[PDB]
Amino acid sequence: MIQVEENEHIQTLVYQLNKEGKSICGDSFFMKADDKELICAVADGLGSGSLANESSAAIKDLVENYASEDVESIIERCNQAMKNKRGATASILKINFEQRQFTYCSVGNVRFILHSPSGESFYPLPISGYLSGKPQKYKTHTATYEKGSKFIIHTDGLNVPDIRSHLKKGQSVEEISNSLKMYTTSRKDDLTYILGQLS
Ligand SMILES: [Mn+2]
Ligand SMILES: [Mn+2]
Repeated sequence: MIQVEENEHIQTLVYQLNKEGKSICGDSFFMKADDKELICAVADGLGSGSLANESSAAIKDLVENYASEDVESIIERCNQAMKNKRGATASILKINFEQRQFTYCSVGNVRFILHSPSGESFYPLPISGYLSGKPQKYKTHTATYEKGSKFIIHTDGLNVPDIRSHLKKGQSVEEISNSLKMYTTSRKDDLTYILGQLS
């Protein structure tokens, strides 16, 4: 699955492929870009298939409903929703286009990498564990981005230690997605990523 969108402020590409033998993806995502802001979330439900999806899809729906809240408030709602489910790992990203400011919060092995034209990257270590309904302390990062910055958020089905090289070399999200194709052909796990190129 590929979905491409653009507006004045961002061009995006979402890619998803199910684990081998599965009809429903255990990963979910939500994204909405308008004239003012981006909300982007990617979640990996524990395990795969329908029961993983029960968890990640609940997160998708909460992010859609509560998109206007801050990232820490949204992620805690997601955590609470995991109480009677398998649970999930997740990342939530909000971008204010006018301020060129992003805010990011995550739990578990969903990765975010932001690459700037200054050749400096933000690629925070994943936070351990998963959203299970149990109390969490959350880490939020807030920063300005340079015009032309690019990012990826990806589930652990995508294993790319040299991701920053791909972001730096590629001149568009389409090119970067094509350069990642080699990592999608195994279907060992659900695999989801969102690429963005910011104006
Ligand atoms: Mn999973
Ligand atoms: Mn996974």
